[PDB]
Amino acid sequence: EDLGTGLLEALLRGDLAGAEALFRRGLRFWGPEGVLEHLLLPVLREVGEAWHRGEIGVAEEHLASTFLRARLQELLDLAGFPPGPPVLVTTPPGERHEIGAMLAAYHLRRKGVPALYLGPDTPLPDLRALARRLGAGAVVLSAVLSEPLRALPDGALKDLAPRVFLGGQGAGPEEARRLGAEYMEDLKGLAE
Ligand code: B12
Repeated sequence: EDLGTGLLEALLRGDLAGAEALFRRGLRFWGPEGVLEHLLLPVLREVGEAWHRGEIGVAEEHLASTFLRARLQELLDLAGFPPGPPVLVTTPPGERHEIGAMLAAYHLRRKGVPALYLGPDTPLPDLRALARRLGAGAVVLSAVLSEPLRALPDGALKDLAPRVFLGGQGAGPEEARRLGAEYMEDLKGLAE
């Protein structure tokens, strides 16, 4: 069954219980890895398109995204967590597109990297506090809009953790240099 349209429609009409039944069916079909890329991400992108066509209000959108993000954490929670200093993954303050981040987190988790997906738009002061408190080995940011990066002062990301990586269609070597992070175009950041 195309659970995509089903999960989609169940989320657009607020049927959360029903959405969980469809997500669970998708999980049994492709397992975690697949349900993410095949069901979760696509439906999330859909939910986002809908709001970008006025065909959806804010409360409905955030309700859909809250569910999708929760299913993501359950998928991540499924497997153990590898040893090593945690890697915090989020998006820059002001950035609400998180699919890039979700993929980075998942890809890293699939390669044995202890990635902790924090969800999007985390305030620098908090991210820094959390990176320090946990002994995070690295911080990974996904930028889809350039403004959020262009809004930060020089070297704003330098102090976050031992290593800071930036990627996404709104990041580039230039903004990374300016901010104190390492730029990376493809997800093969697995090696670091
Ligand atoms: C979904 C979406 C939303 C959703 C997202 C929800 C969510 N939680 O994710 C929502 C509804 C919330 C949203 C909001 C906005 N967005 Co929007 N929307 C989109 C849409 C449809 C897709 C973006 C997306 O999810 N992209 C996914 C990227 C994330 O994934 P990817 O492609 O696969 O990326 C790859 C690489 O980038 C890389 N990568 C990514 N990250 C990283 C990190 C590292 C370290 C590495 C190595 C690699 C890497 O790997 C990925 C490959 O797998 C586009 C339309 C479009 N044009 O595509 C916009 C778009 C991004 N949204 C857009 C805008 C402007 C907005 C809003 C500000 C709308 C508005 N105009 O008011 C709002 C934000 C609300 C606000 N006031 O703050 C514009 C952006 C303008 C610009 N280019 O500068 C777009 C382009 C729309 C358009 N066509 O005009 N949006």
